[PDB]
Amino acid sequence: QTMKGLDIQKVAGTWYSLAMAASDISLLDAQSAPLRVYVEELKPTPEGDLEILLQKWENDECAQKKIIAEKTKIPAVFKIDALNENKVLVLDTDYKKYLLFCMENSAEPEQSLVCQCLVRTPEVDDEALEKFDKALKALPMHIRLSFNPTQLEEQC
Amino acid sequence: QTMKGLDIQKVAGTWYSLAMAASDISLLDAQSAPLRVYVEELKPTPEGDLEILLQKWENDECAQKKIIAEKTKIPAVFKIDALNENKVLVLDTDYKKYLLFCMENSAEPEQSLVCQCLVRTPEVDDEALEKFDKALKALPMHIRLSFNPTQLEEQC
Repeated sequence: QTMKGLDIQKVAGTWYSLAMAASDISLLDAQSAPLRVYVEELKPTPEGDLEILLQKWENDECAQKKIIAEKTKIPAVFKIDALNENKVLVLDTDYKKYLLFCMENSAEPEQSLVCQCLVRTPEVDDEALEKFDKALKALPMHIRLSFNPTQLEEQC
Repeated sequence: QTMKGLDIQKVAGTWYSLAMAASDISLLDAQSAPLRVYVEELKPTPEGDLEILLQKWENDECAQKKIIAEKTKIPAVFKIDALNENKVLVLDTDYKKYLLFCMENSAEPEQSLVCQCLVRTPEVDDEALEKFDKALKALPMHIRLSFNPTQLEEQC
C-alpha cells in the first residue's frame, strides 16, 4: 500500500536510514547482505523521476551507489533494477522529518520486501519509528534494524 | 518487570526460540554472533534451580552448550555465568504455550540485554510474539529476529 498526495519533488535532499525491516533475515543479516543499503540523498527530476544515492558494504570498503527510479502511472511507486529490486514504494512522509519507503521484486514480493524509515537529521525521531512500526505490522518482516546517531554518522 | 507467582517446575521441557531481540545489533547480527543461542530444553531442579541446554553456532558447526541458572532472592531471577551474561530474568509464561525470558550482565545491562520468545511447539505462535512485542516496547532493543516453522525444526 502506497501514499496518497505525494509530491516527490518535496522529499529532495539529504536523508538518513533510521530503521530497516525485511521479509527474509538473510536480506539484512550481516552488513554484507543485499538490500542493506544506506540512503544518502534524494534527488528527483524535472520529468518526475527520482534518483537515490546510498552506501553499501560490498568488499572491505563502504561502496556508494546511485539508483534511478522512473515514475509510473502511480506517483508513489517507482521502477528500478538494483539490488534485484524493480519496485520502490513510498508509504508515507511529511517531507520535513521522515520518509517511509520499501523495495520489492514483483516476481516475488514476499521474499524481497525491504523497508526503511528515512530521517532528515541524524537524530532519533521516535514519532517516525511508531509510524514505521504500524506500517510493518501487516508486513511479514523477520529481521529488524535501527541505528543510533553515532551509528548515523558512520559510513555503512 | 518480571513474572510473579512462578512455579519453575512447570516450565521444564522442550522449547523453541521463535523471536530474538537484543539491545545491541552486534549481539544478533550474523549467524556467528554471541547471544544467538537457541534454547533446546528447560530442566529445573528440586533445589529450585534451573538448568537450560541450548545450541550456538561457533565454528562451522551448530555447537551445543549447557547454561546453569542459580535461583536468587527473587523467584523469577536466576544467576548464570555464560554467554558473557550474569543474569536471567523470566518475563512471562503460561507454561503450556510460551515463555518470555531475557539475558543481561548487571555490569552493563544496556549493552548485553537479549530477550527471547520460547515455544513448546516448532510452530509460529502469533499469540506469543504479541506478548513479546509489548515487552520489547519498554526494552531498548535495536535488533529483531523471528523464524519460520521450517527454521524452528532445523538444527541451528
